[PDB]
Amino acid sequence: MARCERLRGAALRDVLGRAQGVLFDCDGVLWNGERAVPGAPELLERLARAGKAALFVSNNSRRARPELALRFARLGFGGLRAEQLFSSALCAARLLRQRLPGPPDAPGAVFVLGGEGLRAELRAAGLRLAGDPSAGDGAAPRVRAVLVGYDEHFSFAKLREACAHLRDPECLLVATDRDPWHPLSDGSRTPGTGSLAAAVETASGRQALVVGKPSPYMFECITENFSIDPARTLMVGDRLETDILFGHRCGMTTVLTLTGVSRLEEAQAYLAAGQHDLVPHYYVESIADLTEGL
Amino acid sequence: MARCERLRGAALRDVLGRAQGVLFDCDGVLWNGERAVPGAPELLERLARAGKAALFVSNNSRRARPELALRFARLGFGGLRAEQLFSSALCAARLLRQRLPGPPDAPGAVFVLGGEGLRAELRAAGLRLAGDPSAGDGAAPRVRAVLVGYDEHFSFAKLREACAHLRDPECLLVATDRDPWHPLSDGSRTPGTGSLAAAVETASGRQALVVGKPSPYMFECITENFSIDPARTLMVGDRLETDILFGHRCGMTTVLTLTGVSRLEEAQAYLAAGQHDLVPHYYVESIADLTEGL
Ligand SMILES: O=c1cc(-c2ccccc2)oc2c(O)c(O)ccc12
Ligand SMILES: O=c1cc(-c2ccccc2)oc2c(O)c(O)ccc12
Ligand SMILES: [Mg+2]
Ligand SMILES: [Mg+2]
Repeated sequence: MARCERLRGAALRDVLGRAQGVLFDCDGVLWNGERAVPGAPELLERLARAGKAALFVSNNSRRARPELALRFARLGFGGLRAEQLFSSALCAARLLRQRLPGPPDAPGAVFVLGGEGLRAELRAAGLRLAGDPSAGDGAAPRVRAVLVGYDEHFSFAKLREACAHLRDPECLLVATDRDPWHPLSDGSRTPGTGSLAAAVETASGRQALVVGKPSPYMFECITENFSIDPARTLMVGDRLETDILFGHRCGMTTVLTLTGVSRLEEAQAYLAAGQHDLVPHYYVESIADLTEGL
Repeated sequence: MARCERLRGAALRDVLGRAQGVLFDCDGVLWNGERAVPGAPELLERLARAGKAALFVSNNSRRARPELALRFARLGFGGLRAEQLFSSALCAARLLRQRLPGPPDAPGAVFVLGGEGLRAELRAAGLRLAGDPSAGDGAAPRVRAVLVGYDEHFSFAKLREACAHLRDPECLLVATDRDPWHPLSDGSRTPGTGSLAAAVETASGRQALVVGKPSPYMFECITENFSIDPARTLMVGDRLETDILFGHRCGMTTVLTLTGVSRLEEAQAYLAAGQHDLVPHYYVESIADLTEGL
């Protein structure tokens, strides 16, 4: 079982050599804020030269895929295809397209708590949004899902409206992710989707369907058009309760990097408590430590 | 132990006869919205004639005591003294006065998520509020508590500011109550303080000190200036997880009335699960059924 081993030396060469690809979390792993982790671009160049696949998975719903791709480029991660990038905004849009209730001749609408990147992904997946213009008649389409994402304009009034839609038990409640908070450059924090979802769940008495990590649905989304054997995929993340748990639920070897949210002492406390699904198989100080294994 | 018995007949006469007073929840018990429960004013008149004390305890922080007293009068509950009325706004103000950290020569301020009734109670207890004017110097007083109450103007920005104050581990986190939602006249619901507290707790990683029912602190607040033996006090409420649990924690005989939030079938499900602290000793269809026991 996972034992939180510092990955180095021959073990590092063997782990990377057997892996067919690496699935990276983004925030706290490749970068912090607008600062790339030193050595991270060089790791990705060496992985490619070694013929290993690289895929990326983020619970951040700020950027639709085109704006996410440009961010990778800007921070030194060249040569990437947009098809390698998976965010909770993209995967939430796809899940709603796959699962929205209602008849095909009278499609429903999604009431969205979230920002313009998230809304852009929803529309690109064909979803109609509550508040969008009504047809000439004026009869607004029925709301058949509430989607909670990172919403800098969250308000009591929006929370109460979500509850009104959720009075219909057939209306879905979906959340992009459950991350509770995110660190800012000065050591402060900003509230995360999980804090807003907690309010929506508590007021409505409903449990949300979570799209993002640690839900295995995110691995379904990533693998819809790319064949990756989870038994041959390394999952690299900074957050025990999202990235590492995700990896265990999907059957991947997990690596905690220490440049982000979770601390080594937390992983060790989970191991001492026997909570092995929150323990990484391996850790590194930063992902630059992986390059030597190639 | 509590067995959820319908209270009637000789048992009703004995239970009321042995009681020295009755502690009533307000919303869902005395009234629904702006409609008084039929017979409820007459019960309170008969209790007084019988020499039994009546006290009132609400988690609603909309009304400071003067506006709460006028509401009782308007709905037919005459002859009451404001000193009989205890809301989570009043008791939160008193708790903050008793527990606010900081030196006596440089008192702190309270960052409040809540409305004007709540703020009025805080000021009447001597508390200074974040955002109040600064002294001539301009140096704003340090925020030493965050208070979450029912906040119709809750926003992501206010949530993020609360988190900034809570970065100081000595800054208290207090909530007026944890009620998750409240029913409206048309069967919709409005979010409750517990939904907002859930967001604040989740984003900050803190657990709130809850003032209102089911916290026993509310019974400390009620009894500060009135001597009531809990062993001789009947607790009458409509909400299992707040009023009935409160009664059990304080050692009172509990009565569920069915004119409000909780349903008889819920109480029976808790009893079948052995969760006796959420089971009322007795129930009535409405508190008008108690009058015959006098
Ligand atoms: O999902 C989001 C996550 C974050 C985030 C902020 C700091 C560190 C890590 C993640 O910021 C966002 C944001 O600024 C938006 O406008 C919209 C969405 C998000
Ligand atoms: O604490 C409060 C509880 C409620 C409430 C609403 C419906 C049924 C029962 C309780 O409404 C409030 C309100 O409208 C305010 O403006 C301020 C505070 C509250
Ligand atoms: Mg991360
Ligand atoms: Mg009540």
